Amino acid sequence: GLPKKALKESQLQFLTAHQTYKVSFIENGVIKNAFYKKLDPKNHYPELLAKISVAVSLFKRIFQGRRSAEERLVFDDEERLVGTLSISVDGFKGFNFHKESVPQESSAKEQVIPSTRTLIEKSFMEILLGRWFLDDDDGHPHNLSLAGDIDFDMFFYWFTIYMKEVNLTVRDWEGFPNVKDSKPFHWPTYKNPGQETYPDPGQFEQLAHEPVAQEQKFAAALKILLTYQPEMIRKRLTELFGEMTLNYTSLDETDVALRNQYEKTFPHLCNENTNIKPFVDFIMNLYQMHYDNLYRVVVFYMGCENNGYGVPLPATNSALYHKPSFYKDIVEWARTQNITIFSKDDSSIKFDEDELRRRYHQVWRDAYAPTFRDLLHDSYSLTNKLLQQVSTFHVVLDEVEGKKPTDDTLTNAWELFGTMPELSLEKITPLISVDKDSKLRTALILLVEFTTQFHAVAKTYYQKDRKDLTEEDNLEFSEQLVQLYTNYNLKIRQSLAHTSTLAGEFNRIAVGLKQYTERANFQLHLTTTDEQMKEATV
Ligand SMILES: Nc1ncnc2c1ncn2[C@@H]1O[C@H](COP(=O)(O)OP(=O)(O)O)[C@@H](O)[C@H]1O
Ligand SMILES: [Mg+2]
Repeated sequence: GLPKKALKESQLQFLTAHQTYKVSFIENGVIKNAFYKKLDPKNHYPELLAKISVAVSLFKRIFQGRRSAEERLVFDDEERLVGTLSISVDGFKGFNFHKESVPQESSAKEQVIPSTRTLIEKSFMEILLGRWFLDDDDGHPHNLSLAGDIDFDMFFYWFTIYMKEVNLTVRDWEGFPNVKDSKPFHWPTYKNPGQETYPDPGQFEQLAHEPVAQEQKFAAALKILLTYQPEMIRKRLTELFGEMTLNYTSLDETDVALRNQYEKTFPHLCNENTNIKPFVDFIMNLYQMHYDNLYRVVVFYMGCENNGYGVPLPATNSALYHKPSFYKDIVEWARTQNITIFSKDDSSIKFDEDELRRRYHQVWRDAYAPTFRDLLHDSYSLTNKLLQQVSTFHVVLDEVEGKKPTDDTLTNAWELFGTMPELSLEKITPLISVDKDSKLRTALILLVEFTTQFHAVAKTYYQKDRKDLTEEDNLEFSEQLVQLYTNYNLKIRQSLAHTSTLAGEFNRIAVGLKQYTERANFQLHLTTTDEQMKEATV
């Protein structure tokens, strides 16, 4: 029939008597006020645009909670879509236009036109990041509030712009909220809409300068990454859509030329074959694009000395290690939301703490992939210089580089690691000359065994996927690197003692190996406190 969490226009008590009406209705034995929008296929907001706006409302509520209005699908009495709903956000006072009045109580206009310091007290960075995460184009004052956001009819700008009139880059993650590569039309930092109108836009521009605002931005990005439990989000979306198919053919009701625009511009997403498949599978496959994109930017971020606006940003491997409270807060916020807005929901669509832990374990592991690729690449490069000085034919081995951190085809972290296909003890022993042992001949054989074992241990631990990622796997990884360091660190740097730049090059590889063999210990990281980690570095 019609979805479980869908309503019917006949079930709505209008409080008045786009086409926005004020509405109330009954839910779980209590009334819930809301705002009603009616489908207008001939004035934008078609069926599949309205159908995407309700999925966005759910996606956002998973990591924002009550700060993102939940939307519903409303049908007529004959099971035909007619509009969408948007349950009122408790404590929504919206933002002012420069043409509207300026309240005379300073405590009431700090809610309508907020001061940059009051935005940090009310955690508005979490909201602005969510809009940027899903490429929102309508970040104009009335769609934003000091306690949440409500309007989603202009989300997924890269795929939805055609019914009105993804590339999240590291450069935007650095100087956020001053987005510039990702170009919205309305944004709080903008002074003039279309810059790449708020009465005081500079109040939002300063959030990129304040360091406390950047910590809230990181805590927001980590919430988006860790709350993502797809196994439930698929179940919860079917509560709002059921077996509804994608059905992009409904664009014919608006104009057949638009359907032709979509099947020609996006052939891999909305075609004859996908048009009959569930709308859930379509937008989930569409959401994972944004997730993998935000995952590449944040989890692999390696730091910055100065944003374009004043604050230095740490590498996420250091931010997670130095501040273990980030994860401890997401776990507390999850249990809170489990007994808050999910109290009446079933156990099978609640935050699973165990799954949330493995997710953080992944983000922990993958957040270190760069500094372990770097050590393996530095360890590779030094094995070549030794193979040049010891081999008869001055053999230099080629290194297949791994995919860059911003390549849009990158999903898991193990693809960041380069490989040396011919680096094997069985393949290098015959290449050595019995005429060039300055102790460099014994160093090559050692540094080959070292780099092989190193890469082998990284592989076994980085190929474990999230569903098979045991906290013991991180112990195995750490217990071997510490065994690797203790077995080769002395013998190798004793065999390079007589060299100059060649020895110092292995000093940095060993020093880094020791440091990040301990910083990466996950079981030990979960027992730390922000203050314990602030005094352990001095
Ligand atoms: N859940 C909600 N809570 C509070 N106000 C809302 C909600 N949904 C809509 N509104 C009101 O409706 C207006 C936005 O309606 P909508 O049609 O969704 O966006 P737009 O009008 O920009 O297309 C805002 O001015 C807002 O005050
Ligand atoms: Mg709108």
